[PDB]
Amino acid sequence: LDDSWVTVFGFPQASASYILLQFAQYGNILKHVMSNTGNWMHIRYQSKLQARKALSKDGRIFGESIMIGVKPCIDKSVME
Amino acid sequence: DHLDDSWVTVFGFPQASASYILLQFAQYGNILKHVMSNTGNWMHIRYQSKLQARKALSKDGRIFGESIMIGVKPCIDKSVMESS
Repeated sequence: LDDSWVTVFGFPQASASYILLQFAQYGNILKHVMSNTGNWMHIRYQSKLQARKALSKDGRIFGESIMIGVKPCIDKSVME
Repeated sequence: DHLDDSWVTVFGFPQASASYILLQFAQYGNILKHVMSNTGNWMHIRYQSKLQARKALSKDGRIFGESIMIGVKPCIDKSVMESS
């Protein structure tokens, strides 16, 4: 079930709710965890397919100014 | 068009940390050219070799200074690469 989790990164804190709303277009978000210090968040999708759609956005530019990273989530503490 | 393999795009850093990230990526090889985007949070780095670019690529998703998770991908901007 870790395959439905992704880590979205490379955004400033002021852009966090824009990036989250943008990633809500690729599927239903069951849970999202914002990093206290860092420029990343953990998103849990409803299905592995929705997470794959989010993963395909890795290296893409949002609003012509934010290049976003998307990788499989490896934070065992957040997922468990 | 094969020489594009020594180019990488480093991204995801706040504007204040641009010099820090470039100097950090200078440790993975000799930087022949670097282009800091003047429209977004990324930079195009050209290494001396394909191997140095591969070392930089392996740093994709890694955390610098405990607060900046950096993205590293092959450079796809042909206007930036062909100009060199």
